[PDB]
This record gives sequence, structure tokens and C-alpha cells, in this order.
Amino acid sequence: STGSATTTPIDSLDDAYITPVQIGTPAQTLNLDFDTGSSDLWVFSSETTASEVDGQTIYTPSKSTTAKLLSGATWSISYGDGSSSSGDVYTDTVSVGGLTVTGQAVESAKKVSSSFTEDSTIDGLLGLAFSTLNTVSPTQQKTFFDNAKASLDSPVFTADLGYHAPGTYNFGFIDTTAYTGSITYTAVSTKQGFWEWTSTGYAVGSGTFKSTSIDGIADTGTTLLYLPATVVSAYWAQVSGAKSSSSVGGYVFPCSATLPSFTFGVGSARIVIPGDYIDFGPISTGSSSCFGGIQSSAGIGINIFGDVALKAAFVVFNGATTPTLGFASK
Repeated sequence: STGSATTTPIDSLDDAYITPVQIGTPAQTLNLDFDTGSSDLWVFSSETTASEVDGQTIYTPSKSTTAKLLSGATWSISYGDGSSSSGDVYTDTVSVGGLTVTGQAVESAKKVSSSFTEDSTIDGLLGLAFSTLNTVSPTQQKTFFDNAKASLDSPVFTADLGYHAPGTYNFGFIDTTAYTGSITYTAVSTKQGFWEWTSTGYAVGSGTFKSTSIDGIADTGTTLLYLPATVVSAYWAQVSGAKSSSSVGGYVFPCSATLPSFTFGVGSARIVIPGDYIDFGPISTGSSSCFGGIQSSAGIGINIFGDVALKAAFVVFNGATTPTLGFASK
């Protein structure tokens, strides 16, 4: 089997991408944030504290003839941005782009943190990291991909995120018309539960490529590119007037600037992020100070190849017995 679904930016900055997901019978379609940095499929629901729902579409398990309470199971998650959610668990039928999993754990939120409430466009998350990170207790549950992978034509999914435009998540096949050149595959460590890999270096604009190993994660659920402070300083030094602002929370730059590209290495291959992809717009409405799309990971503990980097590539998440990642230009 295969599936293919369009993923759509939630706003004009590409802050996140939503993908329609069918849950239950009859289908209830929710727009979920596919997140290769986490491993829970959780949704706003009829159980979510009413004051914490503000415009999201909810899953109502009582209206699904295939929903079953997973007795005794609870979940609770905290993300790298400080947001969180928790609740109980149903199993139900879940379909993405024509690919159906029966008995998928659907984690129903009883509580969500304010950042989720305040984002009416995201009805939940669909985790695509390794199932070892799933938070369901006392019996950990499998991700959608883990449940589907034996049925898929090939045990892979691909992320083709758009710049200011829709893109595609495919399951079970590699669309050879969706990229240029060849796909370069690189090793993955699953020891932390992430799609963790090592970039071979970077370049700023037309500058020389610096060969240096940069360990990080491929994370579709993180907006920006978070890299070591040395790398980030080298980038922003090429933007007149750019500076790190402790009050804003990162590098800002004059909105009048033209940003240079940023290149990262995948083996001997190179992925070029155009300068425009690094512009996240005014820090507040009407400001001439703009927020940068490349930020320091120093306070995180891990480097993160988020959407800024991934949207410049066609990305293969190869879930073979020994997982690997593939990157192609497009």
C-alpha cells in the first residue's frame, strides 16, 4: 500500500504545516501537524477542557463506531518549545492520503497548553519519530508509520515541504518526479528516538564550504534551523545590522536586508537554503526588525534541522531495519 497527502502552511510565514487526517467511522477529518521529532498522535477532542478549545476541529470518539477506549492508558507530553498536552487514549481507524491503519492509538487531549489553544489551525499532532518516544503509559503505543510500515510497498515516508506553498507527505514510495539530481542517503542514530544524523558542514552565501560534523535531528515539527552558535554567528555576520537580541529571543535583522543563502552538507552533496527562506518577518506588527530563521541551538542541547532546512529538500525517512535519511535538491 501507499498514501499521499498534501501538507499546507498554516500561515504566510510557514510557521507549521497541516495535513488532513481521517479518524474514525464515519471519518472525522482533523488537520494535524506531522512531526518527525515526536511520536504521539494526539488530537483536540470532545474531552478537551472547553476553555482550552478555540476554533480547532475536535475528535469525538463517541461518534465513531470503530473507536475503543484503551483502558487505563494515559499520555502526557512536553515539547522543546515549552508547550504540553495530556489525556487518555482510544484506538481507532486512521487514514492519511488513502493509507489506512486500524487500531491506531489516538491520544485524546483532556488538557492542552495555551500555545495550542491559541493556534486554531492545528487540531493535533501526528508523530513520526521512533516509537520509543511515545508517551502512552503503562503500555507504550506505536506511531502511525510504525503501524503501517509492514503493509507499505517500501518502509519509507517522504517530506516535501513547500516554501510559502503546499507540499506533500508520501508513505510507502519515493516519487522520482519530485526532486532533481540524486538522493544522498546518510546514517541515522535512533539512540535518542529521533531521526538523528550528521551533516558534513556548511557554507554562508557564496562563501567557501566549511567541512565540519554537525549532529542534529530532522524535525518537521520545528519551524526554524537551530545550529551551533559558531555557525549561526558566521551566518548573521554577513547581514548588515543583524544581532542577537536577548529580549526578543534570538537573532534579528533589518527588514530591509537581503539575506544570503545557507548551504548544509549531506555527505558529499549540498542542500542550498535560499536567503528568503530565512526571513520570518517583523518581530511585532509594523516593526522594521525581522526575526531570523537560523538560530542558535546552544540552549537546546541538540541541533535541529527544522522546516527552514527541510523545505529546501526532498527528504526520505527510510524506516528499514537500519533506518537512514535521504536528501535531494528539488
